[PDB]
Amino acid sequence: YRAIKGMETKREIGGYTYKVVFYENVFQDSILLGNFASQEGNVLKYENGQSCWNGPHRSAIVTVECGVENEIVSVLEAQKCEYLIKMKSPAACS
Repeated sequence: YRAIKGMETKREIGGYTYKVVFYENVFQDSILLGNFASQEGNVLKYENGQSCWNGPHRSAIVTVECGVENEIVSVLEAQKCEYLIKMKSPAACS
């Protein structure tokens, strides 16, 4: 279970372009979602993004699962500053 480091993965969701750059940072349109803090296997935690209320800054958990290509699958608001994003990648398979 790996994810391709250095690559930009971007996908439009809800009208906004989600962009995840592996081992760097994530953006939603132009908003800084989160910076990569820690990741295990194929599940990546990004936090300390752009300031939001009721949270310190944005954050998201990306779960990169088995897929054919590195694509953003879904982004669901977990709390408000934190979102659960599902992704797929061939390297996240086995």
